[PDB]
Amino acid sequence: MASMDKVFAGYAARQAILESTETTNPFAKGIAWVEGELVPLAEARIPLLDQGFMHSDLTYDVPSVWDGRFFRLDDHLTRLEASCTKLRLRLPLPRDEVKQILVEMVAKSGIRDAFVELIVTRGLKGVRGTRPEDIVNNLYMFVQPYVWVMEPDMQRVGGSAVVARTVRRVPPGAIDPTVKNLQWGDLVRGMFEAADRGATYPFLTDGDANLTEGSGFNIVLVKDGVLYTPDRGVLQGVTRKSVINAAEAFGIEVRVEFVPVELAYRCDEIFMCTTAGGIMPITTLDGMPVNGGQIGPITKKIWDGYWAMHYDAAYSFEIDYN
Amino acid sequence: MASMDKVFAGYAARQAILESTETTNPFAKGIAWVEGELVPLAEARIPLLDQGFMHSDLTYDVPSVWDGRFFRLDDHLTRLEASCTKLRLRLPLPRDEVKQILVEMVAKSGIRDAFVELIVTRGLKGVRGTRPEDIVNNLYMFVQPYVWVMEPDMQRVGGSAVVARTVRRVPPGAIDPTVKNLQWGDLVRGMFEAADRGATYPFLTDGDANLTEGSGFNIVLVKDGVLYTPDRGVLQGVTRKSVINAAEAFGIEVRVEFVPVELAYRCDEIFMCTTAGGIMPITTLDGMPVNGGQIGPITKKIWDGYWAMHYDAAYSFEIDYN
Ligand SMILES: Cc1ncc(COP(=O)(O)O)c(C=O)c1O
Ligand SMILES: Cc1ncc(COP(=O)(O)O)c(C=O)c1O
Repeated sequence: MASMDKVFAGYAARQAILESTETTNPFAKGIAWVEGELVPLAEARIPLLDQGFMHSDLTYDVPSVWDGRFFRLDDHLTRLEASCTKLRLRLPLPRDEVKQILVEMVAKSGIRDAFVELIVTRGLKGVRGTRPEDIVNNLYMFVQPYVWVMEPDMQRVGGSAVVARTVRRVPPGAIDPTVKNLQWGDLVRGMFEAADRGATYPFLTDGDANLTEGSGFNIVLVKDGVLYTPDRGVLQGVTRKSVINAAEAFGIEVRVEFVPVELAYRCDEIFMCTTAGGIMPITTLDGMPVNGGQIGPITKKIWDGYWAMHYDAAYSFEIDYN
Repeated sequence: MASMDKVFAGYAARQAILESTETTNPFAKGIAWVEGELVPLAEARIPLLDQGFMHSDLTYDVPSVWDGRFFRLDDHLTRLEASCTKLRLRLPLPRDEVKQILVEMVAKSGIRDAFVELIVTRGLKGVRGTRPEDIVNNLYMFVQPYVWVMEPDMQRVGGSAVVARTVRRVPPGAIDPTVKNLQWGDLVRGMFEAADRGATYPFLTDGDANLTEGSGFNIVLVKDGVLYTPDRGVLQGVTRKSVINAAEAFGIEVRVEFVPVELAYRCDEIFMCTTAGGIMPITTLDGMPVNGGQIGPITKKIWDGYWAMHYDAAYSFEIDYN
């Protein structure tokens, strides 16, 4: 309320000052690490033959900086190592070293509110016809201005979603959704359907009449004081994990379990959650209002708890910009 | 077969001559087209912010050159265009132009036995939060020495497969498999499974007890004089099409339909088919001989028919290397 005004006014203020440095500082529009080299993001180039491109044989993770403060970086670094493990990849540098390069990269950019991406690929030699010991994994890392999956102004009113019906989410026994990946075939078909049906956001089923996740976000339904989020079929979001921390402190029950589609049509409130946007209310579903079409009271306490946590020492730390 | 001798000895002869040119000709190991430029393949670099990298937002296709003759290039071009249409991409150049460039690229490398790849991506601006008319699709093309999914000498004995049980193929209502794509998370999982179980080649199910395809190839079963190949849930291969043309010429019935997993344990012969290898016999399945472990008579007739077609003007044209 006054909390949204404080978050978005501070952002816009910080953005004006970062825009001013675009003249003097060539990393102010983003910075990339490639084969040990720092370059502007618009000029970064990867080998054609990298298997991240050739066969999307990669995982990634995406921490964030708000107001000069890394949010939950170590959760994102732990998830990345665990993602690596499951695809028989290994992070090419020590994690302590990766964390320091990240802090360096944020600081030379001068970006106070940032999207940060780490990519670990199979490398220049592919799986099909190579002995596993000859395989050298490659790292890429980049910082860019914070990205909004829902713009701050649509967050005040709420977006429109559809439950997708031309597409369903890739099932875990084909590709494990707990391994962050860029195989977005289903998600792109869903974004197109959403647009075709006069909406923005797709909600994908598992094909078995339950909900999973959308094109870059988790889903959370609210119903008689209780939050419900799918357990299975979905990426275990660090924004979803924050939702859960905030709820446990406000004494609100969170249920991570199978969530049937039908529950989305008789819930009190709906919101989406991601690092690239935060807490993102849905007020219209399949062309119809969500329980009056207003942004719900619990959605709003979750919203405020989440941004408060960006200033809490347990979840964040201050970067030194020189 | 003197036919296998013919083909693999002609290959080896032309290879020895291509390898000689490697110190005079910097395109002899591969050539790539990037933003209008021709460059050695090992030096080809693509923008990191390409959505082909960022979210595998792409289709591709892979025609062949054998003994200086393009093999069914017009079929692969018509399929690339069908593929682009279904993803709402557009081939960034006319197809007549793309054809001349490819021919120039093969003639400059001096490669007679070539793997040729075309990749159409979404471009530098992602689908999410960009107006459709501002999206500018990118092309990458490259030529390299012929790739063998199964080596010549293993084609003389046959290879080992497993019906996969840790992974199943991405279903068509998540990603359309008629759309050639590089989202190989399921296929890579399969290559690991197969290897962990002392085999080379994975056969993926649909999760509904039918066969689909494997990590870079279609599957074809022979049973009492009849070929059986899956219709649904697979790429519609140009090799498979050739197999089919050769079967009808020889009076052999081909059934393109649902093929149950059971049929693979009670058939007379098995073979895989792809542009990168040709006709590839399987003689051990789940660690047991297939119908006695010998390469079978219809596999052999199909093998020869397929390489005959490379010198037939209905299916191929001679390049001028100049
Ligand atoms: C498919 C998908 N699901 C869920 C999420 C939520 O992830 P997190 O809360 O860790 O940012 C993302 C992140 O962008 C995503 O891409
Ligand atoms: C998954 C998959 N199926 C089938 C094929 C066979 O395609 P084609 O016969 O046109 O090469 C390929 C080609 O590499 C493939 O990747």
